[PDB]
Amino acid sequence: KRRISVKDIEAMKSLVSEEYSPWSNEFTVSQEVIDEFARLSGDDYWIHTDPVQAREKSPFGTTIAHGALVQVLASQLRIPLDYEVVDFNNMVNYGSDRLRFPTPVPSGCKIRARARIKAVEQVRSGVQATMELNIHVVGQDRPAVINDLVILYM
Amino acid sequence: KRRISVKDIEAMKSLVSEEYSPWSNEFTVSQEVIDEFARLSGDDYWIHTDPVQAREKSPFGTTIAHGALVQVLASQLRIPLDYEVVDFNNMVNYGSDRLRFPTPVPSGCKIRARARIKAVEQVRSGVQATMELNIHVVGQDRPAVINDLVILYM
Ligand SMILES: [Cl-]
Ligand SMILES: [Cl-]
Repeated sequence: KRRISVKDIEAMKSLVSEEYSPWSNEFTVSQEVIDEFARLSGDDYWIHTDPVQAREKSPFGTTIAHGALVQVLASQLRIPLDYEVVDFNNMVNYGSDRLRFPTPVPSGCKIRARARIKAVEQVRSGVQATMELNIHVVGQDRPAVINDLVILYM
Repeated sequence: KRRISVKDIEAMKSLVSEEYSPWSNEFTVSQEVIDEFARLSGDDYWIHTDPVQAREKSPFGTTIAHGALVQVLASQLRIPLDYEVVDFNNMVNYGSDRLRFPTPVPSGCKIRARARIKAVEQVRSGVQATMELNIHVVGQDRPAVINDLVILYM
């Protein structure tokens, strides 16, 4: 893989690109996953946890996954990148600059994700790289979760 | 508890405050909780899951919780508000405009949260309010999670 040093600022900035990575592997968001997240988080809203009622009453025709559940299931998905950042002492998940849930993930559907570097800035503590992560229902062109992840290189 | 009508934008805008609500109840972020989130999300980084290696090699001297784990545990924390928004048909968790993890939650520590309304805007769909949510280790003045929630009253 191409190697980019966090010390070579102008090289880090070249990674800013509008084209997304290839797709990642696929993960099934089962009702069992949804129910476990509901108990772990405390969010047991019926549109996520009540299949019988959601079939009859939900705008979506079935239960759907929590937005924040799909967000954290990104760690099940390996995004293939053709490059590798090096020459940092440490790498940190600094949070996010944007979280959106444009479309729902129906219970039982698979998700996959792709990404691109949306911005690169030098901060006091190092280099902040913003990676736009899009998580989709497999076969759905509109994202279900958008996450402008902020990575801090130190 | 006062009632603010989503049809009265001057009354909605008057919720904007630099001061936070009272504290919520407390919740224990045990190693068992951290381990389960590791399995559910797929994030098994040793700083969260490996006490022994953490004791000797972790910059924190022990395991800590995933930032996104503390984030989703907000649904365990009931924030007492002195008001209630009404006169809407639907409320939507539209996402977030800022997520940060300023300080870590050591395994076995308790957390609690408070919040304030950061901004209120009229939108085509209805009224957008940004609520700053702060989740802390009980007794720590620095937040462990900052989450600027975006709420859409339709
Ligand atoms: Cl590239
Ligand atoms: Cl920042």
